[PDB]
Amino acid sequence: VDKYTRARNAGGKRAQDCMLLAAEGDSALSLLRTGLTLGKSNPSGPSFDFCGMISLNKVLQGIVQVLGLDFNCHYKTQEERAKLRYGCIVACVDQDLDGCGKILGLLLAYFHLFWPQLIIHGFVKRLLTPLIRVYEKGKTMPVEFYYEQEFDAWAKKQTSLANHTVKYYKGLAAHDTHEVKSMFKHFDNMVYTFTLDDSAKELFHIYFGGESELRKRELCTGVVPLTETQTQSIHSVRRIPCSLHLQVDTKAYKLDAIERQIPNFLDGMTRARRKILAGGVKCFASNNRERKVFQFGGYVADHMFYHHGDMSLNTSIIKAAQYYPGSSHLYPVFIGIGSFGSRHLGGKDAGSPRYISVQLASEFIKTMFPAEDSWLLPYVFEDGQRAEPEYYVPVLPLAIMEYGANPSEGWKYTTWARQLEDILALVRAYVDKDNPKHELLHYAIKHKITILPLRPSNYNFKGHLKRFGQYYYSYGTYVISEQRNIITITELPLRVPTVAYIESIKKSSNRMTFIEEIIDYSSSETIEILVKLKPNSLNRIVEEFKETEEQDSIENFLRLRNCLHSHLNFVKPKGGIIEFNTYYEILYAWLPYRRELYQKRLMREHAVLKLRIIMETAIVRYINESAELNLSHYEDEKEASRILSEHGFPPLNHTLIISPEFASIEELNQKALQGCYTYILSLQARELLIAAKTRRVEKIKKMQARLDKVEQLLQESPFPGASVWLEEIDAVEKAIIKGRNTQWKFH
Amino acid sequence: VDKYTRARNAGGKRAQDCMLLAAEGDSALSLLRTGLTLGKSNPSGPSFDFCGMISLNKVLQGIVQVLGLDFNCHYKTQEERAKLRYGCIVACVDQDLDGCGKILGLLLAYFHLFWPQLIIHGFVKRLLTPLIRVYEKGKTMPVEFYYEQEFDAWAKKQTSLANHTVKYYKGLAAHDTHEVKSMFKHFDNMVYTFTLDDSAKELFHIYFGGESELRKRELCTGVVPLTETQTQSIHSVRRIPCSLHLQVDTKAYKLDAIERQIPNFLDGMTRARRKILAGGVKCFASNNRERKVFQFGGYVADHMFYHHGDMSLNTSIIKAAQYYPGSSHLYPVFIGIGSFGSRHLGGKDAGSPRYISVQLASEFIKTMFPAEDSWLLPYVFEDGQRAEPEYYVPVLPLAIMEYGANPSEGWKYTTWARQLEDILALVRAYVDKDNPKHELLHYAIKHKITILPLRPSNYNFKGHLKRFGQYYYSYGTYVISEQRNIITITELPLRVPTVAYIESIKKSSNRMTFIEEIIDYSSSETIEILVKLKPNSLNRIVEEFKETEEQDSIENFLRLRNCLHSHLNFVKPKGGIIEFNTYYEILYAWLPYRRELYQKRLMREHAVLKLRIIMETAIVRYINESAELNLSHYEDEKEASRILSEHGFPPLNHTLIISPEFASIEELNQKALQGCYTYILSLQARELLIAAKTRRVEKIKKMQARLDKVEQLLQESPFPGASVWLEEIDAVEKAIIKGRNTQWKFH
Repeated sequence: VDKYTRARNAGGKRAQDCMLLAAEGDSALSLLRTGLTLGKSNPSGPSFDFCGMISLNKVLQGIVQVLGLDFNCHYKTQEERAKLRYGCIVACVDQDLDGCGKILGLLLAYFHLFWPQLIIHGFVKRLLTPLIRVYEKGKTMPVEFYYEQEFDAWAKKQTSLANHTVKYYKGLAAHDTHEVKSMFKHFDNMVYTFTLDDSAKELFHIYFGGESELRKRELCTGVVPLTETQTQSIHSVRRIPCSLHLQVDTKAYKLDAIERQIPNFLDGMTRARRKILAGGVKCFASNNRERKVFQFGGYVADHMFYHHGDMSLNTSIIKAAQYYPGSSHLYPVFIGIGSFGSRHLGGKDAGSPRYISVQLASEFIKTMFPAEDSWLLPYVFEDGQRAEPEYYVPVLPLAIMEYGANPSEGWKYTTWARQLEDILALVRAYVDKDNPKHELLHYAIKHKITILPLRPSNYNFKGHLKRFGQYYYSYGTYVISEQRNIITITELPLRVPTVAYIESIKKSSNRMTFIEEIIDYSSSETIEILVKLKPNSLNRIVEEFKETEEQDSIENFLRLRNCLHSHLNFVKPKGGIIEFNTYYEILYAWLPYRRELYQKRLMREHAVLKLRIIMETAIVRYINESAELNLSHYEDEKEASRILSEHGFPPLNHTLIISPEFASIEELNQKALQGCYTYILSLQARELLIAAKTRRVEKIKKMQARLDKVEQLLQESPFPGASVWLEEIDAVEKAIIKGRNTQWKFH
Repeated sequence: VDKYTRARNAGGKRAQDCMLLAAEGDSALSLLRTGLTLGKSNPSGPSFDFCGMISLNKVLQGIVQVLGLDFNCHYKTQEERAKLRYGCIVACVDQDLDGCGKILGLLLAYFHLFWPQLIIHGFVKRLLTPLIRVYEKGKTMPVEFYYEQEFDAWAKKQTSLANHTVKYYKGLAAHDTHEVKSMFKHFDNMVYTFTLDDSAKELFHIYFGGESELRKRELCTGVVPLTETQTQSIHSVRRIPCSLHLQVDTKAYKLDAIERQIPNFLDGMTRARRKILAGGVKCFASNNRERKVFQFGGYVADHMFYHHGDMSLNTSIIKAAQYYPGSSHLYPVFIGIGSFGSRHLGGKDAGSPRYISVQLASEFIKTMFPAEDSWLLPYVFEDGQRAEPEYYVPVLPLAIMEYGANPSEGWKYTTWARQLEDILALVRAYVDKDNPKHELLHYAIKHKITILPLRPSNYNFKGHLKRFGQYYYSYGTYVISEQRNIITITELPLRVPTVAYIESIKKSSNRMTFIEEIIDYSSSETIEILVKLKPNSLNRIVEEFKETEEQDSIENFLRLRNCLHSHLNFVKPKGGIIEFNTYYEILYAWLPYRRELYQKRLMREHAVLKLRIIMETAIVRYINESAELNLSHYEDEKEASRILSEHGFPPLNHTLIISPEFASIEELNQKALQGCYTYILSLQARELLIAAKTRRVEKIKKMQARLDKVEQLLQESPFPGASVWLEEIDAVEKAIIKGRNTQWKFH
């Protein structure tokens, strides 16, 4: 067997004392080799005298061959087990979702399917490695945690983490050489044994069986973290229940795989698209200069922790910067500068990422996603670093205002964008206090009924939308020239590529008996396809493809019909998969999430406003009293701070009060008043002038007026921030109108 | 033909008036479609009434089929040409090296090989597009340049470029929609015609023929830019000579392809490795925190314009961060944190980029590549943005101090690292004024002779190096255990992977007749391979593989011999390929480049030192006179600057004097004294204290002493900066020793 290293006693008298270390890949094999050949010191550590290696179907067949297993045996007796060359198999896979959730889960499912008795009595093991290590400055022995719950619980009891650094080891390749030495020093303590319980059989049949309905039922709930009692139990007994592993790690892997293709219902974007939007907001905030697609993709991968390859990242950026009839985004995030694709090839004809550049639609992004509300969203922490937020809460329900189509592993996601006017009317009726049927909409939301209609978006569509039964249909347009005996196709159904449509028409021989030649003469936006028919066939086409009520004979001939199928599957904010029936439900579910955000916005802005008022008042007082103070007479920082303290100047946190980027209201109240005199001692010479003093006084008056206005808005009815919500809705509508007027190029 | 659109009159009465637009790809096809269907305005513009499209072997066969060409025809008469369906073929390729240098060159070579008369009388055309566009703030009509020489010449005559923005269009996908409209408005003016001259046949046979020696001769010189007279001629006559295109664009493409695999002799790194090193220096300058491989690759692609895929970038970063016996880098740039690879698989067993992290070797990089010398190197400008420098000039000849092996398109590059001690001795003898045979080394350099020897690096090699004839050989080590009848391999030849060696031994049946089993029991660094022989074969092995003077019988048996072949092919600083014979020549060629850099360093530091002395003197004067000035009494910035001017304070450029990042000596002398009073008006309140004043006075005294020392160093013999060079050599040696002592992990 290739990439297999045997031991001295494998298959010998003490073969039962041997071990087989199943490595995930080449890096795992290198780590195992480094650990095993380490036996020049600490002789108690493992070596090749009893431990072999193997790399992880042909792979499972090889593992069976090295293990000397028999497919016709059940291994219910010790004598039957004695024929095995190795006493146990240990899987050395990484702690990430792809390694321990997929490969280890597949190995466990295979062993349970073929030899359950080996798992029951104990034959399959895994090598737990320290997931998180905390290093103390000056201390040589780190604090090692095997689960994130342990690290979190330990951190809650720590006074301060300033002198502590946290390193996450989710992969076997992330362990340094000295850490590998330390791990293989205690190797005998870090290997656990799998145990099969009663619920484990059912859990295995749910995750790895052919029963898709049970899998969909199981994936409807988020990941359940291991309880502290369970963590203590597994650490004490040195045994992993198979059911617990399947319920935690495999479920997390499956939910992460599904989450990549199915977006949240609050913002209508997946994790990758959320990362891209956050990176675009961060990059183009200072200056909205054009940046190339590969450069911006590198920036996103650097800042928002986008570990996937550059191909998918560049494709997603291009798709987010695309704007053409039938595109996925009716309101794309980025302004495309160059050739980003055409409707004929479905956007796949975009230019190379090295040539096309991307620019952020500042007027649309700054209004739809307010910058002041970005500090209140829950953020995703990747290895201790703050990545993109868990979900965006835009001013309007972006999940239903844009086209979407993404298949999944069993699930289907397909949405057709609703009309902007109807959504705006519904949201305004919900928000506006004095507006017809405003209380009626509240009653409708309370009793889950619909009053105002939602219609599919007819923009960028030179056709007519018709409803029949409970489904929507989009029709194309055609003209007939009897003189030349041709049919000119002027518009295709919604989201139908021109090249794909032509190929589908050509691939049908029956239609080809009547069609002589098809030429694509369409523009970039306008469709013009000339179909030449054979002599004396138009009457035959009408006779064969009989005209029906649903579609005309020509429409049946040319496949000028589309079905607006809608599968409203989305991801809940706290994990899991949620299924909606109508877009009304998505709107009514998204409304409270945004309604609750304005109150937090207003309270945080009130507290921060008080803090800025205090600081600017103190600064203006120092500006007025600088001549009396004569700060240059004092020697160092300590004496200056002391004399500033004698004059009653309050000590404030300069860094946090000015920039409370992610501080809560309680944090602001408890910490912002425990700083130093930097706010005075760091004032520049140009700020001592009368012009700067007058500007600061005017700013203080404006902040006081804004504080009073914030109090009034907090006292507003029905909910705080209703008028602010209406103003933001109007701004978003104006930005969308300006974008649509200028081909989504704000010039 | 797939992806082909015909015209109305193609093959008709006016078929000679038709055109065939050969597009490079899907983006070129989209641009051509947008331009052709644009004919709703400006009817003089081209349309589908006379212009068709086609996408660019099967491709050439398709082009021939649409053109209706005959392989048995020469097309020497107009009547023969009249049978053609299209009057001419126009290649729509991008202006970059890969598009117009490779695809267009290949098409021209094909047409010249098969139908030269079509090129001679005129049948192959190309579509020139504006490469560079300059936009004036407030002006609607940009200034379009088709070559970089035109833009450079226009820029030399401009007073200031602050109000001008420069956009480079090297790809067809980089043209915006309005720019595409403007281009197709003048389409009839922007299409040129290819002409075949006498030297064009020879140039075609050199570039596309089978004569590799002529290609190597041609690639020995850098790219020759088009002369201004030639540019005016081609713009006036609307004709591109084939010889000029081959000599410029194809030569540039070939030189860029070769340059990617062959490094410069001044620093021993290719363009990608130079970009990676510059990005690492820029990223880890502020803080040397660990960063993941994919994150750092994204940062490099964002900052240093690394347009290649993330796979190659991550592989190169991993290779630059690798450290193991037989690795490419004896002194790797980055400190590898994790599993970056082992000698058994040649470094291909590295972990995933998502898990392993990279850290910059600050102590080695800051000493080998001085930060003060990074401002004087010539930099590469990518689309107007300053990318990595053209070449690095380290303290020591890094090109010959590290292993290297990179094949090329006809060329071979393979270097074996020389001993550090011998190189240090030679460089010190060159630099040190009072050192034995110092003048002797100068005479040797003058007359191109060798005095002190260079030997291959024996570090990290548990074997003996022997020289026979003019070649070097590396021998492995083995032991024989007659009791067990086995041979234990303890060390492999230089740069020989363990797995590859084992597979090569196994693949030889003759050696396998004597070998029963081979097991790999080697450590991460130490090799231990046990080879079991069949009974009574050791004497047979000795008898068959006869012992010779060069290698022992066992060494011939196990292939424990390597040949230290050296191909010293490098890239000149100003383009081209240079071939050396011995490492002595590389050292003697690299020495003057570094010798000349110290003088520029010293002069620039002298001028900058004078400027800092002036600014700090003025600042200290203002600190002393602040109480008298009473700056708070004046209203705005203008009045404060005026009163500061009355007191005789000099106006200096605060931004440039403090940070002259890329200003030459003449620029420093001419511009640094034409600023404002920001250096005084931006002083913080904490800087007015007596402690800050004392610190500034001490800094002024230190700067005066350093200015005197810089004058003394400029007056040094034999060349300025000799003592500084010796100090930097000692620092580099100490850093290398510290790295080698700590496994290249500076802890």
